[PDB]
Amino acid sequence: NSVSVDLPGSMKVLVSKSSNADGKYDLIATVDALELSGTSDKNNGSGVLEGVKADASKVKLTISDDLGQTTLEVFKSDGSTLVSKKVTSKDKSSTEEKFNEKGEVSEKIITRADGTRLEYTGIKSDGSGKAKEVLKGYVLEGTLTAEKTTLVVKEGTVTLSKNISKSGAVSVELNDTDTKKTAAWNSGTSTLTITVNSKKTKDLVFTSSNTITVQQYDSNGTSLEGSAVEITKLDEIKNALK
Repeated sequence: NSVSVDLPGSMKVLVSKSSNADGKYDLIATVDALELSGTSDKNNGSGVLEGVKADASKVKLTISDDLGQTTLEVFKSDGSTLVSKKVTSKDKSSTEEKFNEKGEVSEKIITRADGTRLEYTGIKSDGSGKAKEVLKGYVLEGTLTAEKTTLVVKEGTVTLSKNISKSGAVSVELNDTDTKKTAAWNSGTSTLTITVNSKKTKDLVFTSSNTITVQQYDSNGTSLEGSAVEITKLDEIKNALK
């Protein structure tokens, strides 16, 4: 008979309890009402399963050898060109892509383990497109190029730009067309320090938890005061830029 195996991406696979004369195991799965089946030379639920959508599109589920990652793919009805691809990685983050008629990615949604998202849409053949970061309580909007994602918040004459490089490194800059506010970025602590009239006014920390905090300086412009406050809505980023 068969045993159920829990998979990344909210799926389950049934793997036969014993192998066949070829040494191989039967795999069955039901993914959103589609029955998928396959054969594997491993006994743990890893391998490849296949099926079709009601509209004849091919479907393939690939489970990595150690069960750490799953890939759910949809293809044209001949199986030749990708239509969509969802990869759930071992941290349980996911990347969901759609492809055009030439197999070129046209949309990429990244859902981080913490549930925040990067939404890349209207992606063109040069890897440029529109970009949105979806945080807890607010969204940041901007653009994508092959070099970086740039998300922009404007307040008065001040523009705050959060860059995410192609490698994933974050850097933040502030530009004031009136030259009252300036800011310096510390990559080590992911902190933007804003200065007005040669005194520090606030630190904006872009945390590894994908939040932003703001903390004011004392009127002396040198010591932090109080404690950092987590931003919960876009209005509060704008307030920090006033």
